[PDB]
Amino acid sequence: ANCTGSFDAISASDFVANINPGWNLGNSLDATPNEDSWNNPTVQESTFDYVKAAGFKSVRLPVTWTHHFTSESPDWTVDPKWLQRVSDVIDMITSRGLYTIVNVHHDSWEWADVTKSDANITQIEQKFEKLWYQIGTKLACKSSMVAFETINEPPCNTAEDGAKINKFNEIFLRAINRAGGFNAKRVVNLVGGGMDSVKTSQWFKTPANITNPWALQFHFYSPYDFIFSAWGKTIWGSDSDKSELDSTLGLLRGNFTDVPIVLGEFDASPTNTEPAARWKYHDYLIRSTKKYNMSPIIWDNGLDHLDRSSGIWRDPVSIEIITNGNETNSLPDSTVDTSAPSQSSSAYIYHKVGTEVTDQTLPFIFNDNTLVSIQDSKGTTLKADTDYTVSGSNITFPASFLSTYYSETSEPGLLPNFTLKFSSGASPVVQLVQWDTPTLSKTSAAASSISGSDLSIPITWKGLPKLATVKALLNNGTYLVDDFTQWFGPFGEARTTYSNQWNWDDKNVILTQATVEAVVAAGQDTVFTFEFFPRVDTTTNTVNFTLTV
Ligand SMILES: *[C@@H]1O[C@H](CO)[C@@H](O[C@@H]2O[C@H](CO)[C@@H](O[C@@H]3O[C@H](CO[C@H]4O[C@H](CO[C@H]5O[C@H](CO)[C@@H](O)[C@H](O)[C@@H]5O)[C@@H](O)[C@H](O[C@H]5O[C@H](CO)[C@@H](O)[C@H](O)[C@@H]5O)[C@@H]4O)[C@@H](O)[C@H](O)[C@@H]3O)[C@H](O)[C@H]2NC(C)=O)[C@H](O)[C@H]1NC(C)=O
Ligand SMILES: *[C@@H]1O[C@H](CO)[C@@H](O[C@@H]2O[C@H](CO)[C@@H](O[C@@H]3O[C@H](CO)[C@@H](O)[C@H](O[C@H]4O[C@H](CO)[C@@H](O)[C@H](O)[C@@H]4O[C@H]4O[C@H](CO)[C@@H](O)[C@H](O)[C@@H]4O)[C@@H]3O)[C@H](O)[C@H]2NC(C)=O)[C@H](O)[C@H]1NC(C)=O
Ligand SMILES: *[C@@H]1O[C@H](CO)[C@@H](O[C@@H]2O[C@H](CO)[C@@H](O[C@@H]3O[C@H](CO)[C@@H](O)[C@H](O[C@H]4O[C@H](CO)[C@@H](O)[C@H](O)[C@@H]4O)[C@@H]3O)[C@H](O)[C@H]2NC(C)=O)[C@H](O)[C@H]1NC(C)=O
Ligand SMILES: OC[C@H]1O[C@@H](O[C@H]2[C@H](O)[C@@H](O)[C@H](O)O[C@@H]2CO[C@H]2OC[C@@H](O)[C@H](O)[C@H]2O)[C@H](O)[C@@H](O)[C@@H]1O
Ligand SMILES: *[C@@H]1O[C@H](CO)[C@@H](O)[C@H](O)[C@H]1NC(C)=O
Ligand SMILES: *[C@@H]1O[C@H](CO)[C@@H](O)[C@H](O)[C@H]1NC(C)=O
Ligand SMILES: *[C@@H]1O[C@H](CO)[C@@H](O)[C@H](O)[C@H]1NC(C)=O
Ligand SMILES: *[C@H]1O[C@H](CO)[C@@H](O)[C@H](O)[C@@H]1O
Repeated sequence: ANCTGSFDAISASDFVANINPGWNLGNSLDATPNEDSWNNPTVQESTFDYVKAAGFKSVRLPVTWTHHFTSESPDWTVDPKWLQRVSDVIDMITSRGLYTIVNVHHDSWEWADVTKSDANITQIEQKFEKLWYQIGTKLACKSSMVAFETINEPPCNTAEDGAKINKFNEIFLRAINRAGGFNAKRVVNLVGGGMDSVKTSQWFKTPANITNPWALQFHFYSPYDFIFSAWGKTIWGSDSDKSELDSTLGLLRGNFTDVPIVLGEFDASPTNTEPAARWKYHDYLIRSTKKYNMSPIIWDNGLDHLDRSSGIWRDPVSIEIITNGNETNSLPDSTVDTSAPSQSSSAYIYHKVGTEVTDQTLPFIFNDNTLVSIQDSKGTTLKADTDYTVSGSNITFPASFLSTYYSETSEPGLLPNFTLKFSSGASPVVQLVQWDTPTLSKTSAAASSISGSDLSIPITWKGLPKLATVKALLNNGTYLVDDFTQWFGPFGEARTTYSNQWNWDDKNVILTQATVEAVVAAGQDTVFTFEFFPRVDTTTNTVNFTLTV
């Protein structure tokens, strides 16, 4: 490829500086087999208007090439129509002033997996170089506002596998420069094993005689328990929570001191996380990435944050924290003690159906900001010191005010929410929820009979239509899975993990098929306790389902 225009070379130091913060076009060009094969529609350019409008400077563009080869060995030719769509998407992003990073995505485990026992590594190395040569040529003439990323979370388990990770970086660089254009001065992102901080710290080595301006990219989905909703962990924000996060990011930067560091994916998704812990986590992540000179990019698979169809951010409180990292935000407080028998969150006004309406006190972490005003989701501004009262970290709400939203007999569900405008930082939102214990359409079932697939139990949600976690106990008292949760406190013992074991939708609570075969295998009746928010205790806001055997 030959390029007719000019190219403003940018340094890796400057590139990462100007991309902060970023957002992912998730489950789009990375979907399999086609871009709308998963949860997302055909990509539309308006989406990038929203990303710009919400304050992001850059867009990371994951692309799965696995299903877009028109020839096999040797040529391994990629469809020109796909290369054209990828090229056009990059144009939509840059032409709205957003920086771009494009990659080879789920090819990482679909065919580029070197840890698999039968992996033809010579055929992998060829197919990778054939691929980046074709990507390189088509994008060879793109402005410096486009960067190339080697490969997404590449499987890696050994020091021996890590050298194969570094080789992926070399094959990639030799292909992109042989493709010509502006690529010899294009910014690139090299990767380590699994894009894990430690695997990269343990095994990553910089390619010898490298000439492209380059930065390092890693992903952060830690701590596993809170981020993935495992073992009943529904709280984050303790001093140990903070030290462990700061420790993970600090040992990476300590290994790679003068290297620009891109945090390519991160997400405490509003789908599964409790809001106050979620907002505390993103605040301390942005705070951490700034301390270690790292530019973050949030993962958004289309459902976690931006609704592309409306321009509405589902979690606008988060978005403001990442897009204005130079401000101190005051956040609602929440339980962070792993041994507490009750859990609270200042992101909610909870009221139980059939109880008297009482005053509600929500502790906030003001962080030297002052409260300016409060606004409900119906447009009325609340009257200070009559409709709500501040005392230090407490923000107290009169029963007479709250009765103007719910009663002892009013319907259960989500009520309006309060948006609290502070002197600086993001403006957190408190959600009023009228809640009762949900009821299920079934209370027991023969594991044998319900076998086949996942077990859907229709549920009457009452309040928050989210499932918090599930307890799993055999009849003789042994835990169904993961014995080690016995050290996880009143809300963690015998609890199971989101998606793997339990799930939910609009009309059901879901036990995955794998859970049932753990009950069938255990061979004794198992009590599953579905738990919901608020977790006022381990028993009130719960409902039992038993699998007989
Ligand atoms: C969903 O189902 C739940 C279980 O089916 C049900 O919870 C049960 O509720 C009843 C009624 O209140 C409780 O009965 C009360 O129990 C106490 C003594 O309880 C303590 O000891 C029992 C018995 O332990 C012995 O047997 C087990 C056999 O599995 C052996 O391991 C053990 O070594 C003993 O020999 C024990 O089950 C209890 O343990 C529960 O609570 C502890 C402490 O929090 C947890 O660590 C543990 O996970 C477990 O949940 C308990 O320590 C007695 O004094 C009272 O008079 C009364 O009889 C049951 O204890 C309780 N059972 C369980 C397994 O929780 C829920 O009510 C129901 N929920 C809904 C919404 O319907
Ligand atoms: C405070 O209270 C207010 C209520 O007054 C809350 O505001 C509502 O928030 C929700 C979530 O942000 C929002 O619902 C979306 O509104 C749009 C209608 O204008 C729709 O575009 C959208 O549907 C998509 O999103 C759903 C939930 O996110 C998906 O379940 C659904 O399938 C839709 O997704 C389709 O399209 C996407 C495109 O990417 C694709 O991935 C999917 O496959 C699918 O095809 C929602 O209905 C409400 O509109 C908001 N209401 C108002 C008045 O603005 C606010 O969130 C509260 N704050 C809290 C709780 O913190
Ligand atoms: C560059 O990165 C590498 C890789 O991340 C990093 O080396 C790692 O350092 C950490 C600590 O900095 C080591 O973790 C220790 O591991 C052993 C077990 O192997 C334990 O003895 C230690 O635990 C102590 O403290 C714990 C706190 O929870 C307690 O559990 C315990 O009681 C102990 O007192 C500790 O966790 C880790 O093993 C190494 N990894 C390797 C492969 O060497 C290195 O420090 C980084 N360098 C720089 C300059 O940043
Ligand atoms: O729900 C729509 C599709 O979701 C797919 O899961 C996506 C998630 O939405 C995304 O947030 C997450 O980061 O990636 C997965 C993609 O799944 C793949 O992840 C990497 C590999 O290790 C996994 O084996 C692989 O499955 C889901 O895969 C689809 O089934 C849904 O249509
Ligand atoms: C591995 O791939 C190479 C290159 O495509 C091919 O020539 C070779 O036959 C394959 N080897 C095995 C053992 O499958
Ligand atoms: C905050 O609220 C708690 C419980 O409502 C109370 O014990 C504490 O003294 C309050 N602090 C104030 C009002 O400054
Ligand atoms: C409970 O039953 C399981 C079934 O496999 C068995 O392995 C376990 O040892 C039993 N333990 C107790 C304490 O009854
Ligand atoms: C948070 O506050 C609630 C009251 O709203 C308590 O029930 C809980 O124990 C925690 O202190």
